[PDB]
Amino acid sequence: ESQPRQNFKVETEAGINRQINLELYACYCYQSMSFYFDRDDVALPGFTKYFKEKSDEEREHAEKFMKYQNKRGGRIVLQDVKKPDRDEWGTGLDAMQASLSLEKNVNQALLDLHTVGDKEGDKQFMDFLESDYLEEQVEDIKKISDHITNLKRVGSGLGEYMFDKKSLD
Amino acid sequence: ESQPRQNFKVETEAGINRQINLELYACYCYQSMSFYFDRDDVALPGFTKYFKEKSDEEREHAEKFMKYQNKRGGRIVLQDVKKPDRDEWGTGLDAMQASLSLEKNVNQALLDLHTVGDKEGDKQFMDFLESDYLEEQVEDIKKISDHITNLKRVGSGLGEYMFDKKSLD
Amino acid sequence: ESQPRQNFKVETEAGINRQINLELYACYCYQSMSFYFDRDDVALPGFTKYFKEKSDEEREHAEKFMKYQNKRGGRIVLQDVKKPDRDEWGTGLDAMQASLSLEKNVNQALLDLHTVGDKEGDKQFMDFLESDYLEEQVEDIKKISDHITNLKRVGSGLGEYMFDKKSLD
Amino acid sequence: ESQPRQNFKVETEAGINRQINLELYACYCYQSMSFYFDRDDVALPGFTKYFKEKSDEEREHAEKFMKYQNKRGGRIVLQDVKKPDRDEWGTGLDAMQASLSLEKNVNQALLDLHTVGDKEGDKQFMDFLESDYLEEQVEDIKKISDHITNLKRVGSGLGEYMFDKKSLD
Ligand SMILES: [Fe+3]
Ligand SMILES: [Fe+3]
Ligand SMILES: [Fe+3]
Ligand SMILES: [Fe+3]
Ligand SMILES: [Fe+3]
Ligand SMILES: [Fe+3]
Ligand SMILES: [Fe+3]
Ligand SMILES: [Fe+3]
Repeated sequence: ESQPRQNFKVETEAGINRQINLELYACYCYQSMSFYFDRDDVALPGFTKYFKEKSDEEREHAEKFMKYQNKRGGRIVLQDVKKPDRDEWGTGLDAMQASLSLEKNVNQALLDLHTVGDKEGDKQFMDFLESDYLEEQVEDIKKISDHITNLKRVGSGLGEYMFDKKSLD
Repeated sequence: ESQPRQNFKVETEAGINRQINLELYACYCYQSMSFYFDRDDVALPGFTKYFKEKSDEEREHAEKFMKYQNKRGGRIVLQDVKKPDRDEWGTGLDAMQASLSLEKNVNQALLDLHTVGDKEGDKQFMDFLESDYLEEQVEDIKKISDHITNLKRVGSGLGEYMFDKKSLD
Repeated sequence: ESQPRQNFKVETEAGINRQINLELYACYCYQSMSFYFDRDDVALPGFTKYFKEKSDEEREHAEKFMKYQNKRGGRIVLQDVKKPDRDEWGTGLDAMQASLSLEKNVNQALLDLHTVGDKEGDKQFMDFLESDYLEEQVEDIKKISDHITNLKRVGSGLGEYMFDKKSLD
Repeated sequence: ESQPRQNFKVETEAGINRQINLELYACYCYQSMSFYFDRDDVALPGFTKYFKEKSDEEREHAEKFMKYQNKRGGRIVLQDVKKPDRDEWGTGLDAMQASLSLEKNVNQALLDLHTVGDKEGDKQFMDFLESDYLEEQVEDIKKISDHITNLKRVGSGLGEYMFDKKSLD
């Protein structure tokens, strides 16, 4: 039993290892999205920058879980991170819709991880998830939904072009 | 009779209490408008900010009347402020049209209040209304009418999107 | 079902709409208190400023709930905000005592809303209430209780006058 | 007929000469009040400074009427300014009460002067009175009434001493 370990169950420890893989997978997806909009036949630089920043955020999510795992005395066990499920992401609207579905899947996985901590009485782990992950997911899911509405509002062509300029930095 | 009271008729005092309620009602309407454009399925942040500022202006209108009531020796009597007459405000054009109708109703109520002061010989109250309310209403009604014209000019979709960016801060 | 909606129950959504009305009602009460101490026959400017700041805080409470409602995918439904239950608030001590009773009623309503979120498994909503509302209520209820003790200590007349100068900014 | 004279009736011109005398009389009263509280057997330096500032304000009122008289083409005719009706002004409360009665007498005289301008169709003179005199009188009468309430609240002795320190600069 590691020196720091206290009120930290193996099932909680295993759940954190699974979430690390998912955050790394989300990071991979956004990286793929970013460079897809960097293609010469797509060429939307706001979308490119937007998904690069989102990719880096997900990397921070994974590493903060790695750091937390060590803090509690758990042991990180890494797995293959799968390639994303598409090679091309359609229009800006399509990519944004994919991004919402991704964020909602990470959110449910986080809520499932909270439940493991709750049933195990991991009072600290629950507040860690609440403060550092659950709040951010809710903000991100709202922002992305707004983006979806506006990409539908502006339409294709010039509309998508201007959204790239005015809604993304 | 309160210490400051001089040339201040009960009918003028009652009129100010009625106007306080209306300014508070306008404030409530704009608050509702602001957060309606903050819905994920509306998501126009310029409209949201625009109506939040207008809501706060109306709150200032109500409180300045409360302050004036005390200055003259009157007594503030508050009433229920009704919920606004809609829960959803349509398009940006629809909301702007509603906002013009609201401002013109407050304006007529102010002009009716001026008439109470005029017939009662309340020379100071008349100039207070003129300087601090009538001028602002005329400016606001012109600004809103311009906004209506431009929302008709740009049309729905991308047009409404760009008005949100270029005409509202 | 709105785009962001996830782990957000209609009963939680309805509870937030009820709390919005209560925060708006508290805001109305403090506004009434503020201008009551601005009467020429009351004329305590520290109490006036103190309750104006408290009124604005309650307005922020209501609007942050409106913002949160939209974040989760709920729909804001506004209701009449009732006039406060008094037109005059007595002495500084009386007003402070009323203010404590008000804050404790909002607190219980918040704790009742936490229970709705808890039973529904709304992990994020619970931490939102904890971080942004429950902590502030506990601070405010302590501050007000201290004020009550000191208004009893100083007594009426000069004592109430000096409390207005030394305990309120 | 003087070069500037236009829409300026002799009755309006005579009314301004009467008001000049009254403003000068108010200035004299406040001067007497100021130095009364400077007596070694009164010795309240906040009251002394407070009435000195009020005296200087009244002097400005008289001179602005003198300036306005010349602007319209009227001719200033000065009269004896009577000594104030008391030589000693009692307590701080007594002096404040006298000061309220004085300000309300000047106010009624101003409202009577507005009526002369109104019946004569002196549109400019009416707004001059409104902007530069009527607003200030209403502010001053409210401030003084507040002071009366607080001098009653604190009582004699230490209370009057502390009002001199905390309510007057
Ligand atoms: Fe993440
Ligand atoms: Fe994310
Ligand atoms: Fe208004
Ligand atoms: Fe307005
Ligand atoms: Fe609150
Ligand atoms: Fe509060
Ligand atoms: Fe004067
Ligand atoms: Fe004066």
